[PDB]
Amino acid sequence: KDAWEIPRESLRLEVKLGQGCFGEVWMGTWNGTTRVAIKTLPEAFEAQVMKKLRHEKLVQLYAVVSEEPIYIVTEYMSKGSLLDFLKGETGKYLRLPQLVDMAAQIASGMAYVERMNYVHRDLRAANILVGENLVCKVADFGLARLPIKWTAPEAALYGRFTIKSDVWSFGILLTELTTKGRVPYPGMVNREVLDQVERGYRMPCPPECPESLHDLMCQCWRKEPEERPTFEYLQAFLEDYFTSTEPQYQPGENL
Ligand SMILES: *CCC(=O)Nc1ccccc1Nc1nc(Nc2ccc(N3CCN(C)CC3)cc2)ncc1Cl
Repeated sequence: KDAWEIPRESLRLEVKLGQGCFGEVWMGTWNGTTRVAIKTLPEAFEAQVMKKLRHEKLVQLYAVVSEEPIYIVTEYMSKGSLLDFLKGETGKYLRLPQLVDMAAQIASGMAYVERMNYVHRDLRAANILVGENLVCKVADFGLARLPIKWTAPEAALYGRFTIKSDVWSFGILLTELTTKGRVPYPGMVNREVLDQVERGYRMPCPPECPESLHDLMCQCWRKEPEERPTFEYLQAFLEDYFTSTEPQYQPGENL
């Protein structure tokens, strides 16, 4: 028994939020009044890894109920999933400054994972939560260690899950941001994606996306994992994007 363990009565679930990210999540309340999210259900069912990692851009774990039914108590994000937010009614108004700023926050969370010597293994818009003030935080650490279309080929084929394979997933995530949440590799099935990517195919520049931002994607998609950039580099590049890289960016129809 550790400090994370809490009794089951201390939780007071309220309204259902939906499923996804290894299943059911409820909006509820903790000690009296404390709005939290409760993910309910294999006892391998995400908690042991969130205990060591704490960062402003990672969804923070609050407490765990280790017995069946196993609960996972984390902070509450008001806007929900990033993929839903991009596809939802609010996402249509997002422009490149907001999308790049959201990518910078995600890279900041993964930069913490990077220097902690961890791997996420399932980084994508569906596993990123949005809160107030367009705050984005990384979630989904059920697979975290020390979705073929989002997975680096050396990880999907051989299990070589490194922080550099997360960098590959980040490049795919950039296409989700610049297309308002569209599925990558449109019109391609998983086995076709794996075939063409191994042979060197990469997604083209999304419409209205600047070439400089697409070059960052291709860098994340290099065949050699060691040649992929670090999240420390990705964070600094995206935070300084509209001053150092695209100082003459002009708004368009969608970006
Ligand atoms: C691993 C990432 C993840 O858990 N994603 C996820 C997906 C579906 C439901 C819950 C959930 N987890 C969390 N959600 C919140 N807050 C929140 C979720 C969903 C919504 N709405 C979805 C339905 N409507 C279409 C739009 C809004 C709102 C708020 N907070 C924390 C977690 Cl862990």
